[PDB]
Order: sequence, then C-alpha cells, then structure tokens
Amino acid sequence: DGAPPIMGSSVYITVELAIAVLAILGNVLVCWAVWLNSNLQNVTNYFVVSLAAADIAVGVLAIPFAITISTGFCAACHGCLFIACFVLVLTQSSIFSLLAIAIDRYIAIRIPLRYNGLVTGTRAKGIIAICWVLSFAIGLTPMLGWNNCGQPKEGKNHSQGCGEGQVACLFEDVVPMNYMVYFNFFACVLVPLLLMLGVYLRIFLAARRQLADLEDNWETLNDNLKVIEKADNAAQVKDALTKMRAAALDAQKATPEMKDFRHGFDILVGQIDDALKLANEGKVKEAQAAAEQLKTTRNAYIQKYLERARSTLQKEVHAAKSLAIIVGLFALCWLPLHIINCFTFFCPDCSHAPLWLMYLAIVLSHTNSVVNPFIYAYRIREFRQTFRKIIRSHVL
Ligand SMILES: CC(C)CCC[C@@H](C)[C@H]1CC[C@H]2[C@@H]3CC=C4C[C@@H](O)CC[C@]4(C)[C@H]3CC[C@]12C
Ligand SMILES: CC(C)CCC[C@@H](C)[C@H]1CC[C@H]2[C@@H]3CC=C4C[C@@H](O)CC[C@]4(C)[C@H]3CC[C@]12C
Ligand SMILES: CC(C)CCC[C@@H](C)[C@H]1CC[C@H]2[C@@H]3CC=C4C[C@@H](O)CC[C@]4(C)[C@H]3CC[C@]12C
Ligand SMILES: Nc1nc(NCCc2ccc(O)cc2)nc2nc(-c3ccco3)nn12
Ligand SMILES: CCCCCCCC/C=C\CCCCCCCC(=O)O
Ligand code: NA
Repeated sequence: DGAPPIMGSSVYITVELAIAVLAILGNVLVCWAVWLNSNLQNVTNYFVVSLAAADIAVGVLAIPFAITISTGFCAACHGCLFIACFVLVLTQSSIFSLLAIAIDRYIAIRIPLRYNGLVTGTRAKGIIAICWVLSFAIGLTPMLGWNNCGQPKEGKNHSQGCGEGQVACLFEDVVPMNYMVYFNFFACVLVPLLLMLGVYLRIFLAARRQLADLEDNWETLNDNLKVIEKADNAAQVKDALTKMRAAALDAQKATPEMKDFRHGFDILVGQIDDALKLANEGKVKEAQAAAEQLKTTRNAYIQKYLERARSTLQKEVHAAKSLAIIVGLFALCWLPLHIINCFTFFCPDCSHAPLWLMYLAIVLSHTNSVVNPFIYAYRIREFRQTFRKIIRSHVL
C-alpha cells in the first residue's frame, strides 16, 4: 500500500513553481532598477546584478530541472548528471559574487583614496566573466568522471524499465557523496563563507578604529585648549599647542567641497603657528589670546568636517551590515542540505533522512533566490525608491 506518490509530488511541484515565479519577478526588478538609475550603476552593484542573474536562472532552469529529477526518469547518465549538477554552477556563481562584494567594501573602507583607480568597471566585468567560467568548471566536475555512472543501480534500472546505457535519474545514485561533502561543501562553500565572515569582521573593525581616531583627535584639540587657558607659563602653552598641531595634521590627513575643507584646516594650522611663534618669544598672554581664536575656527569648520566624516563612516557600516545579512540568509538556506549530506556520508549506521525532509531542504535552498530583492527594498533607500518608481509607472 502507501499513499499514492502523486499526492505528495503535487504539493512539492506546486511549491517549486510558486518559488520560481517569485524568484524571476523580484530579481528582474533588481536588474531593471540598476539599468534605470545611474546612482545604482557602480562596481558593487555589478556583482549584485550577477547574483540576481544567477537567481533568475534558478527560477527558469534549476527549478524545472529539480522537478524533472524528482521523477527518477530514465536518462543517459551524463544527461542525468547535467540536470543534477547545473544548480551547483548557479550556487557557486552566487558564492563568488558574495565574496567579491565583501572584498569590494573592504577595499572601499581601507583605502578609499585608491578605490576608484583600483576597482574599475572594466576590471569588475572581467572578474565576473572569470567567476562564471570557474563556476561551470566547479559545479560540473562530476561530468569529468567523478560520478557513479560506472556503478548503476541495476534493480532500480530494471524496475523502471530503462534502456541500454540509461539510469534511473536520481541525485544520490549518480552524484558521489564524497564529491558533495569534501569538494562542494567543505572546499567550495564552507571555506568561502568563513573567508567572507573574516572580511566583514575586518570591515567593522576598520570602521570602529577610524571613528575612534576621529574622536581622539577631536578631544585632543579641545582638552589642549583647556590646558592653554589654565596655563601659567609659556612652555606649558608651547607644549599644548604642539599637541594640537599634530592632532590637526592627523585630522586633515584623515578627512569642490575639499577646497573649502583645506581652508578650514589652513586657518586652524596657521592660527596654531601664530600662537606658537608668540610662545617661543615668551608672550604667554598674547599666546593665550591668540589661542582663543581657534575656538571660532573649530566651530566654523572643524566640527562640520568631523560630523561629515562620522556620518560617512556610519553609512558604510549600515551598508556593510545590509550586505552581510544577504550572506547570512544564503548560509541559513543552504546549510541544512549540506548538513543532511554529512549525516548520509559520515553516519552509515544512521537511517537516511526521510524523503519529506529532503524535499523540504531542497525547497528551502530554492527560496534563497526570492529573498535578496526584499533585503534591498527594506535596507537600501536607493533601491527602494527606484522599485517604487518602476512599479508606479510600469505596473500601475
Ligand atoms: C536555452 C535553454 C532553455 C536550453 C535548455 C537546454 C536543456 C533543456 C537541455 C540541454 C541538455 C539536455 C539533456 C541532454 C541529454 C539528456 C539525456 C536523455 O537520455 C534525456 C534528456 C536529457 C537529460 C536532456 C534534457 C534537456 C537538456 C537538459
Ligand atoms: C543552519 C541550521 C538551521 C541547520 C538546521 C539543522 C538541521 C539541518 C539538522 C538538525 C537535526 C538534524 C537531524 C537529526 C537526526 C537525524 C537522524 C539521522 O538518521 C538522519 C539525519 C537526521 C534527520 C538529521 C538531519 C539534519 C538535521 C535536521
Ligand atoms: C560553521 C559550521 C556550521 C560548520 C558546519 C558543522 C558541520 C560540519 C557539523 C555539525 C554537526 C556535525 C554532525 C554531528 C554528528 C554526526 C554523526 C556522526 O556519526 C558522524 C558525523 C556527524 C554527521 C557530524 C558531521 C559534521 C557536522 C555536520
Ligand atoms: N542529497 C541530495 N539529494 C537530492 N535529491 C534527492 C533526494 C532524495 C534522496 C534519497 C532518495 O532515496 C530519494 C530522493 N538533491 C540534492 N541536492 C543537494 C545539494 C545541493 C547543494 C548541496 O547539496 N544534495 N541533494
Ligand atoms: C559575462 C558572463 C558570461 C558567462 C560566460 C559563461 C560561459 C561558460 C560556458 C562554458 C564553460 C566551460 C566549463 C567546462 C565545464 C565542463 C564541460 C562539460 O563537460 O560539459
Ligand atoms: Na543564488
């Protein structure tokens, strides 16, 4: 007996088709937005588009392939392998795009002055092409001979009535589990995810250190102003002005609109030097007087540039957190399937995960191709505003 298999298959297929429609629709919207809006045409978003293209292909190709292979139909074994492994190409391309995005944001926060000369559109396009070629080679490695085509299941073969040279096309009968665990999971998925974690950690550490240095320079300036006003001798005034001069050169070093910026620090450093020249001549009262002028420069220029530096860094932190959420949802959607394969492979004494749980893990991995458009809409204003413009105009 047993419940007719078509009832559970009907549920699985209906859900897969629903996922495919949403993956296509949301990721077409991502691509449309980047095409339409020049504010979104930057190197970081070329990798976003390449990632969206991979998720569109999940809806158009990988999900129809997944539906097909669930039937166990008779097929030439290398045709079966291609149907079984093509999703691994798309998932490897996703990993490469995610890693490139992390490295891009790391270069941007670490050497912002060098970023635009290092990371160019033409270089990014070449990297994307190379990553797609490598993704094919990695995901289709079983077609080069690392496969179970040489050891068919003759009982399944005959019970399904397959012809000569055909196998019943079932994922775990043709794709070796040592490939899936050692090569795909450990080397190709888990190592890059761990690298991505380390890069994001370095981004947040770099932002935190720059904000700290900003605050240190600011408090150094203000405290030494208090020392000068409280002072009773030219050499103490002289000492404090020397500490202010270094903090000021550090802040200028670490902060059109850049010509106004120089003028503010020019007034500041020139005023420190005027007060120091007085100091070396022992005119401490005139030095203190001249040091009071610094307060109007601090209020008119230096505090303004401190605030803009701070807000720029907080925006980069917020943007890096958004992109890291994407990486974390990729891991949440793909790890269950990988972990099931580890049990299958490493615990021969364990009963195999039941079929309903296999298909639930497969559906979960596919739902990853729906979620990124929602993260962009909720977390990134320029995407959200462009989405709104597109829908109101071309759908309403
Ligand atoms: C532009 C896009 C849509 C092209 C899609 C190409 C797909 C549909 C083609 C390319 C290679 C094809 C496979 C190659 C060989 C076999 C083995 C045969 O025993 C069953 C069909 C099967 C499994 C084919 C299924 C269809 C297939 C996967
Ligand atoms: C990243 C997070 C969400 C991972 C979720 C953990 C999931 C994938 C884990 C938690 C408990 C695990 C199950 C617990 C025990 C068994 C019985 C064994 O005979 C087959 C594997 C199986 C069925 C495991 C499959 C994987 C499993 C379901
Ligand atoms: C960064 C983190 C998520 C790394 C992933 C942890 C994975 C590799 C760990 C978590 C739980 C682990 C499993 C827990 C228990 C068993 C049963 C044992 O008889 C064989 C090993 C096996 C099947 C382990 C394999 C490795 C395993 C799947
Ligand atoms: N183990 C596995 N199985 C399947 N499909 C087969 C599910 C199944 C498993 C056993 C069985 O008797 C009948 C069906 N797809 C699968 N996809 C993956 C995968 C993709 C990326 C990482 O793991 N693993 N994987
Ligand atoms: C701008 C993005 C362009 C993407 C280009 C992708 C082209 C890759 C196509 C073929 C790669 C060949 C890798 C070899 C895989 C094994 C071949 C096989 O056995 O079928
Ligand atoms: Na993806």
